[PDB]
Amino acid sequence: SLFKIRMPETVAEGTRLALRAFSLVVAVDERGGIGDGRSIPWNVPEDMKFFRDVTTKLRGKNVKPSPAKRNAVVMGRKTWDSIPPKFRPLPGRLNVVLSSTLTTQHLDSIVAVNGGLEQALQLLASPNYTPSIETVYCIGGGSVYAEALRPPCVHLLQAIYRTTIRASESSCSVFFRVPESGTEAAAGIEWQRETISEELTSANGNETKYYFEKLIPRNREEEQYLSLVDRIIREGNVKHDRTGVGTLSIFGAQMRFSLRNNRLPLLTTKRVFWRGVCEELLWFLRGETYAKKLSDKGVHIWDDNGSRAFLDSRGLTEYEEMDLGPVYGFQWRHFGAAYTHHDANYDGQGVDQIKAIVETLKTNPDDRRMLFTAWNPSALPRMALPPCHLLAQFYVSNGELSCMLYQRSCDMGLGVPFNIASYALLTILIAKATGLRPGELVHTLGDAHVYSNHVEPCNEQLKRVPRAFPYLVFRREREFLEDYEEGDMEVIDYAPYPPI
Amino acid sequence: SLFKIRMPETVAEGTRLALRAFSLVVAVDERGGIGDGRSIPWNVPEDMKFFRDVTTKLRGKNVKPSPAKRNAVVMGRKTWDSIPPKFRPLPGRLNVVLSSTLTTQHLLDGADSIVAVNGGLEQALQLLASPNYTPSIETVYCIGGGSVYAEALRPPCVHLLQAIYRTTIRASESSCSVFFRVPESGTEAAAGIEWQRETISEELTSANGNETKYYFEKLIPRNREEEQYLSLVDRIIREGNVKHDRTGVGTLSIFGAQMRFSLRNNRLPLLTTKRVFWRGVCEELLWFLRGETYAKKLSDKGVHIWDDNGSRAFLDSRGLTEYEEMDLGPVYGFQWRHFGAAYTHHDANYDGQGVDQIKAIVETLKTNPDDRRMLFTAWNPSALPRMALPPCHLLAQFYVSNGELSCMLYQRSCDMGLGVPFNIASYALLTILIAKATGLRPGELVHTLGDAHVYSNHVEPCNEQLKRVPRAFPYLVFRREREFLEDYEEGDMEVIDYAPYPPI
Ligand SMILES: NC(=O)c1ccc[n+]([C@@H]2O[C@H](COP(=O)([O-])OP(=O)(O)OC[C@H]3O[C@@H](n4cnc5c(N)ncnc54)[C@H](OP(=O)(O)O)[C@@H]3O)[C@@H](O)[C@H]2O)c1
Ligand SMILES: NC(=O)c1ccc[n+]([C@@H]2O[C@H](COP(=O)([O-])OP(=O)(O)OC[C@H]3O[C@@H](n4cnc5c(N)ncnc54)[C@H](OP(=O)(O)O)[C@@H]3O)[C@@H](O)[C@H]2O)c1
Ligand SMILES: CCOC(=O)CCCOc1cc(NCc2ccc3nc(N)nc(N)c3c2)ccc1OC
Ligand SMILES: CCOC(=O)CCCOc1cc(NCc2ccc3nc(N)nc(N)c3c2)ccc1OC
Repeated sequence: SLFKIRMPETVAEGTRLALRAFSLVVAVDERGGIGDGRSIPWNVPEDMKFFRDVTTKLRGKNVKPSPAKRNAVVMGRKTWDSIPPKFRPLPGRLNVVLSSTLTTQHLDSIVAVNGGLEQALQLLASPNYTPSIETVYCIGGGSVYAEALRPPCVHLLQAIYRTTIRASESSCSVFFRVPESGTEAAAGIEWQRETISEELTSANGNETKYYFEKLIPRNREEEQYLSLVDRIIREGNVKHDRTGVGTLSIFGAQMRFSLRNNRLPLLTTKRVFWRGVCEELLWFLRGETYAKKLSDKGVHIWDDNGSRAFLDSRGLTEYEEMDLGPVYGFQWRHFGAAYTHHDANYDGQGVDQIKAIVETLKTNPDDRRMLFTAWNPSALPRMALPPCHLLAQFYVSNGELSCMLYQRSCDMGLGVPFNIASYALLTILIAKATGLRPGELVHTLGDAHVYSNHVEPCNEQLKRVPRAFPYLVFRREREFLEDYEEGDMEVIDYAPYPPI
Repeated sequence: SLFKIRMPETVAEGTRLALRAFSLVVAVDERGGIGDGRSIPWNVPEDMKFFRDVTTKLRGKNVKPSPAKRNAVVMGRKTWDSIPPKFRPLPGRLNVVLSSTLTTQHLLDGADSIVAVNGGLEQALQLLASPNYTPSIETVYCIGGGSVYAEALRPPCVHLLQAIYRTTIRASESSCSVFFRVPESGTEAAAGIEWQRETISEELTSANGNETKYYFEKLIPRNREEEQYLSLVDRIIREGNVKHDRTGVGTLSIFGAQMRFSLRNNRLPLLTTKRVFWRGVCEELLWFLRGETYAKKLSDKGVHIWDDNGSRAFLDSRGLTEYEEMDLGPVYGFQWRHFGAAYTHHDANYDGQGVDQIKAIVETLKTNPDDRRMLFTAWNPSALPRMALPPCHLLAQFYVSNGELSCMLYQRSCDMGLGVPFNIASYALLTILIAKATGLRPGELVHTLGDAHVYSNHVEPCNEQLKRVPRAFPYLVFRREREFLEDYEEGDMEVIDYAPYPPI
């Protein structure tokens, strides 16, 4: 259509292919030895059990692994050779073998990959594997672990499950060490001990001592969110909202989130309603104002503010139910245009801020005026609500598009994580529209608050260790920005905590 | 005046200076001793000279102390007694003497250069805060005895202590029974203040017949707020991206930053490491507040900051060929007071046209301080092409807690060298004025920066500025008030105790 924004013919320079996140499972001795090059020297049945259990089990309670939903184990060919023929393939799991020589048919529970772990992580990110494969485990061996600890794979590592066997084995010629936080080899990742078992003794007849630990990469960006929540609780002033409900509040804060390689800052310590986020954002981008378009895909976030009662209380007696007035996206695409009803034609009316930004980004990336706003004092009384996230500015450095969001009023529990996700998506889409790579989201908060009745619940959430952020993958592209659908994209490896 | 904003009855109450700021001068031995209870038990003429000079001299070049402009020295009665009658009062300075028994008239029996205060340093600073002594007194110096120094180091006085000039005499006097010690960082005695050395002299020898070694130090309370600014400039120079603006001038740039400045108790965040043009700041903000668009109104007052953006050539270069010279279009203030109104020329009548954002905010601040919609903006996409320049400081949000007004500024494009310090001062003033208009006290300024940048040529200058240790901020007082916000003049307010570094 004539007033839509045409997408580029080609992807931005540098854009990666999709990659699954994975966990690493390993057994080491005290000097970091894992094997002689053909086998594992020690015999510790308890580690065998642990390795089987962790790689087999799914996040769901007592769920049985099936072709429909299972885990995948990724292994080097030599590790496949070390498994005695009668125990292979490893039951309940998709066995992924890395080999330049061997093929799948030299043997659907097995698949060969001509390439390293990166290629395996690419394969499992295919639409053929993403619905059925819940977690990917790097189970070895040495050359796979080495690759796993190396960019690009190392940034996709969710967790390391390391068993330490208290044995001295001079036959070990292959090694594995988790680089300590702050060290050069750590490559900017801060490894943390999440759990450690008590020191246990094997019933192998040698009384071999062993223990387990789970290591995770520190999610600094979510810690930044939790520190703010914690600060508000500890130091915020008591305030009351429009319905007289108590909040704890601070004024003026700022957070940052990397969107690089389509990383998606969906918070892990509380599940964020991504589908609603995505549907709403696309609805903004299209310049929509009819909330029924959202209620019909089961996104009910605007129901309360679109009701006959609420619109009437806002003086908006002429609007149909769910007609919100010239809100958000309308101002984005038609700033200043007169509003009558949602179903009217607004093509070429008001200022199309999104259109202008997309054109300036392509020709003059150093420009300092690439901002869009929904804060239109003239049109505020005509809106169901004044805009919360009201302003955004774009910035370009190193072929990466960054965005700053300004938000006047910020509910830390629900609004904030939702809006971080919205603008992450927006920045990713605008990057795609302009031939740029996604860069950084900066979030500026005005009145940042927690509900006084959510204090105890938030305190419980603050004890949770943040997990890694998921990634966003586009399964198909569109000719126009406005034609993107929620179904066009997939959030991969989002593993948030269950409800409080 | 129907369209103006009426000031409440409490207009002066929340910005009246409670205590005047002061510096401290002291001579100590190496055990922190200052005297034996009656006198100073050493004889160092070079300290006497320094003491005289630092307490007498005014900030300018060759400005002679006069009743209209001089320093004050504040002393305890015992210190006044220790001065030989021939030498008192200390010439060229207002002599403030603390005493429960001695009156102003009874002191003259031992122009108007002596005052007795019935009370301590707090009482003296209270008196010196009044219009009779502020701003005619340039710097207050505490010089008095141990009891006066002790009161200087504890709240409420200590938070107003701008500088400590300490002379150390290298002797150890058993005789000393009164002491003075500067508290170190993080200690309880320091009351959250972090004393820092600005200067230390080389060790010198006194011509007193005893070869007494001595030295001078000037200590200043760490200004963390100005250090936010300096760290940011340093970060930009170190790791900012190279960019070029519309003219093609080179820039070093980072994206997305935030700073905080306290406006409590008359504090004014005018940067000290480089002098800010306060008079310009003040004239322009008032000009903004009035919804003004004719830059000649600033020109006529010697404020030339808009001259180059209002010339015939520049307006033509933005396609604004129908504007009279200095007519900037619907810029800044016009949007604050008349958002969305159609613009023709500067001299037309805009009363009641568009949205008066400032007035709406003032009304909401008085009735519902909890409101989260208290914002104004100059970012009007439909009017941007009509403006000489689109606004860089483009949006502000107000917030209220504990009767204190805070403001958040959003700035899309920030020139760190000139624009940023100017805009901090601007929005500090705005928050102060809005607080006065709404019966609130000034709280905090929060400054959000988009494209924060330093010019590639300005790099070396900035680097020299970066090694300066920021001094304490000055204060803003009102000489008088007005019936209407729009009626405030630059001569109505006075920046006091502003001691910025020299240029270079
Ligand atoms: N303790 C533990 O936790 C643990 C776990 C697993 C294994 N292990 C031990 O690890 C030792 C063997 O490991 P190690 O690295 O020699 O062998 P490995 O990692 O098991 O396997 C290496 C083989 O995998 C394939 N491969 C790896 N990277 C590839 C790439 N980039 N492209 C194509 N193919 C690739 C190649 O097969 P082709 O030669 O066919 O091309 C390569 O020869 C054994 O002692 C085993 O028991 C220990
Ligand atoms: N080395 C230096 O830098 C330096 C400088 C100055 C003085 N000194 C030495 O300091 C020693 C004496 O100082 P010190 O404290 O005893 O004496 P001081 O501070 O000079 O004076 C104390 C007197 O000031 C008045 N005062 C103080 N606080 C008051 C309050 N809250 N309310 C009412 N009146 C108040 C009282 O006078 P009334 O009793 O009349 O009411 C009090 O007796 C001497 O040895 C002097 O030489 C050293
Ligand atoms: C006690 C050691 O003695 C043995 O090696 C068992 C005899 C061979 O039988 C098998 C070998 C393998 N090898 C791969 C392997 C083994 C243990 C691991 N543990 C951790 N923690 N992590 C691993 N990644 C891991 C990987 C896998 C399955 C087998 O049969 C079920
Ligand atoms: C080297 C000492 O020799 C004497 O004692 C001179 C004889 C007394 O004559 C005077 C005494 C005072 N006393 C107050 C005084 C003195 C020095 C100070 N220095 C610093 N750095 N700081 C002070 N606050 C200070 C305060 C003042 C003025 C006098 O006559 C001009």
